Amino acid sequence: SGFRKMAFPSGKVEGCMVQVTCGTTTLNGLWLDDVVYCPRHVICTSEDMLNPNYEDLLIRKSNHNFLVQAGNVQLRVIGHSMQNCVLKLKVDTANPKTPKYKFVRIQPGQTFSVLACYNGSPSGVYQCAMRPNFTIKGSFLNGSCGSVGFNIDYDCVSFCYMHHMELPTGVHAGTDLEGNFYGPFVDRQTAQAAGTDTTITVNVLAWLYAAVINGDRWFLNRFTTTLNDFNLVAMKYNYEPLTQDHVDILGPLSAQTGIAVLDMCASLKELLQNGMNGRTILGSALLEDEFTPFDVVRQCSG
Amino acid sequence: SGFRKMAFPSGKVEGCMVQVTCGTTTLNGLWLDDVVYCPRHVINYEDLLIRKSNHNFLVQAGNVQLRVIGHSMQNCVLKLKVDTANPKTPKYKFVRIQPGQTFSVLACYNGSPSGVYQCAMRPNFTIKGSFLNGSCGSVGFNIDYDCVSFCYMHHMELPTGVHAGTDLEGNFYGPFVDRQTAQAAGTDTTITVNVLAWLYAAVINGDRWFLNRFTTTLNDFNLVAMKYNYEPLTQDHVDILGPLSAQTGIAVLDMCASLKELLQNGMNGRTILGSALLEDEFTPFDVVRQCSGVTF
Ligand SMILES: O=C(Nc1cncc2cnccc12)[C@@H]1CCNc2cc(Cl)c(Cl)cc21
Ligand SMILES: [Cl-]
Repeated sequence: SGFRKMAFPSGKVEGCMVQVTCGTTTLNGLWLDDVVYCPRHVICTSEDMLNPNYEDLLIRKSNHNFLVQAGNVQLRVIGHSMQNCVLKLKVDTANPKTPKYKFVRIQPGQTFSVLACYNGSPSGVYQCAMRPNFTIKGSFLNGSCGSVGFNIDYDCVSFCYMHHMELPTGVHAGTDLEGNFYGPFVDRQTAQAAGTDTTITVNVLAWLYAAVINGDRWFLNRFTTTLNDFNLVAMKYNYEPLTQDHVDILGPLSAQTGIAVLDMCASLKELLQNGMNGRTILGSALLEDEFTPFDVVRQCSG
Repeated sequence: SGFRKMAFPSGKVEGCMVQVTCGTTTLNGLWLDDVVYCPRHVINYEDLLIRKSNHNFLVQAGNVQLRVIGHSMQNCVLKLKVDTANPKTPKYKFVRIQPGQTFSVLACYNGSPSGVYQCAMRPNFTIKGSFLNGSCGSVGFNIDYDCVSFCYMHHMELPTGVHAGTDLEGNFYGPFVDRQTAQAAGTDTTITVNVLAWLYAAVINGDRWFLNRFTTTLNDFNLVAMKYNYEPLTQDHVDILGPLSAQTGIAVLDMCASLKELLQNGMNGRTILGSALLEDEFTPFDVVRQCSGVTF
């Protein structure tokens, strides 16, 4: 019993954190085998930030310009290439602590752990979700660039995010490990604003199922709804449209608890209309949306 | 910017998780040097342990089987002496924490770490954890510079879903015993110092709606706090909140008056750090370490 926002054990990722320095800029890198991955904006200066030509800036760099630091040991850069918004620094030493890994691009609503780093040194780990607006509500300070997002399913580390920047609203933008940004964001100082955020409906429904598994049934009701009537109500509360795909994903939880997906939808509709009324669901006074249907099954069953 | 429930990097502790099996029971152990620590319920514990031999305990570190060469019991923890010293043993200490103090929990099933979360020792000596069968032996810890401070070992779940465990010396937290009997967690209280610390972290992140021009006496605040089932705020707590009071420019008894109003009046459809409730599982140190970027 119990429900907590849980992150994956960060051990496998800690062994990959290195410090990457170029000129005045110092950020983190992900050392996997003989390649160190880091945001391409490490090559950037003060004036080469609003409109940087990264191809032109990287052509002026040599391998000895990049000081890569793994613990106390200084790694020697032997090559450098750029893939979209990440810099791939080829090094002369392969990381012995390299785990089994994959580079995966996640979709909005997906959750992942974040190992926050400062100067190639891990300071904390937290669980967070890719928001529907493609930003992450992280906890980052200056120097956190190159911190990574991951899911350690079974024994493989699935890298899904590298932190690149903070938007003016305190939310964060970053890329998959191939340098492709999540959202309409670019690595330029230009005015960029996060789109209007929405609540991840499928995750809220999964979290209601985890509450039912933990014996919290106060919010359940005798009503059901059509998928279209639910979405017409959900859109008014700034909730993500629940697709038929989401309904199918919630299938196992619906079977385990004995409450149909559309029945749990009507429960949510009533929760949106009435609120909590001094009550909590899983110790929370708000409808939590950073637990996917897969997270709920993992933490409640195995 | 941003505030999250953050746990310490679990890497140093992951290297210490082993699977301990004895008869039908299978749980986790903490392998530090040549000793594996695990709950004694894996086996009248003095009488039950005298009937055991070293080969009864199957200790498993990854795929490698460790051979037990001795066994002793220290309070509610079994100390299984093994032939091999853990090469992944970090610099560590066994520390007993006080209620209100927070720590990370590396949840494990069959000596295999599955998740890490941050939680606090409740004033009632229970932890609101996330545990299933097989996690007995999962440890609680804090990182101090490069040293792992082990402060908890999970033993059981109470009928309310809350957990009961011991320090790494086998001394239970709270009035709990490791036996099949009626045990209930005491009435819980909110950790006042941690709520105040969390209000300071909200101020650091630009959330100031709850602030007011008012201050209070420590005696008047504690009168109100006692009425709302909050832990008494000592002068020690006021001193601990000192750096945050200086950083934000809001006196500790000024922030107390904001909490006083938030308790009698509520939030009124508003949130503080994305939360509609007053969060109490961030200590004043956690707020400082997170809002200052301390690394390990
Ligand atoms: O955002 C950035 N860094 C940070 C990361 N995460 C959180 C923070 C919090 N407060 C300060 C800084 C932070 C950096 C530097 C500042 N400006 C900037 C601009 C661009 Cl176009 C890009 Cl790609 C990166 C940055
Ligand atoms: Cl995904």
